[PDB]
Formats: sequence, structure tokens, C-alpha cells
Amino acid sequence: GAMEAEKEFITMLKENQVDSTWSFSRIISELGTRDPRYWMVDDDPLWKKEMFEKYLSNR
Repeated sequence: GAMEAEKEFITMLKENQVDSTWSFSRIISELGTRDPRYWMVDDDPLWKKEMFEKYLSNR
């Protein structure tokens, strides 16, 4: 579910210094290596990208 995974995913997004000036390419390229949290939660690229739209709108 999108509980533990989402929570950490939001935190890693701040810690990876992600903001509006990012593509979901930079996520796969930088967040896929900086810390394996992007892999801890299984890769749903549509949810990762949906929630990324949340991280850009709400953050």
C-alpha cells in the first residue's frame, strides 16, 4: 500500500532536493541511485509519477 513507501518517498524527494525544476527522468536517474528507497517501494512508474505531480503541486 501507499503508506510506509509513500512516507519515505516524500522524504527522499526532499532529501534528493527535488522540486518543480525536475523531470521524472531525474527521478529515475538520481533517485534510483542516491538511496535505494526508490527500489524499496516497487516501481510503479504511474504512481511514482502521479505522486510526483502531487510533489510538484503540494510537495
